[PDB]
Amino acid sequence: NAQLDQIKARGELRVSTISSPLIYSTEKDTPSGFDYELAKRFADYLGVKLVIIPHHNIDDLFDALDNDDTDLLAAGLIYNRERLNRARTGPAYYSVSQQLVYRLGSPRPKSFSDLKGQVVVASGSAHMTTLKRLKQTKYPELNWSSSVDKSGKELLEQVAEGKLDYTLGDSATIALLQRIHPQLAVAFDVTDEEPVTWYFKQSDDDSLYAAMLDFYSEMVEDGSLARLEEKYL
Ligand SMILES: [Cl-]
Repeated sequence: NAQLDQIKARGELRVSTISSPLIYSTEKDTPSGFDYELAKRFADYLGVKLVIIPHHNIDDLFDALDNDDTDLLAAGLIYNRERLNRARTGPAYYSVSQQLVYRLGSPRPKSFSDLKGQVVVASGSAHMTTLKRLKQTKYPELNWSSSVDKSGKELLEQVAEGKLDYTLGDSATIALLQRIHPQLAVAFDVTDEEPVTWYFKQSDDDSLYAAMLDFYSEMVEDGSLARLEEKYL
């Protein structure tokens, strides 16, 4: 049978995520996050239980999606053309800018020419693509690396604790973490707004994908998706 039939027979919609106040947070009894809330409503729409699996590594998320270990990715993921070989994006929900973060009390960098330490980002993130682009063009001196086991949220926490000098994160996540870690500061903006979307496996089977688009249509219809977006942004 088709993808949706299998989901219905499992009685569960398997969604892979990353822990963050914007995506999926369990810092108290009731979980929260935009991706979590939208995924719950989607599971309800399909008539199945939601099964969330938070990961740390984006490359792993895409491998799971390709291996049918999960049904969709809902993890604050920025559009990345390299992911289209095996995956397809759902509709765009909101946009975020990429910002370079440093810790208050330490020197404020003025540009990528002025960094003292390394900038570390999450492996497979769109943040990584941006750094590669800049190093091959305007900043040959740029010292950067990728973290295989830390998320953008965990990387921001490291900057806050003084264990990492800088990270390149998204504007929405930075804003939320700042209310818990006021020592996090923006040195400068790096990119203009980029859209966030869910990802699904590319297949000739649209039993799930078409349902996702039907669900999205219903959500937009009375301005309900806008309200939800604005609540977390
Ligand atoms: Cl990303």
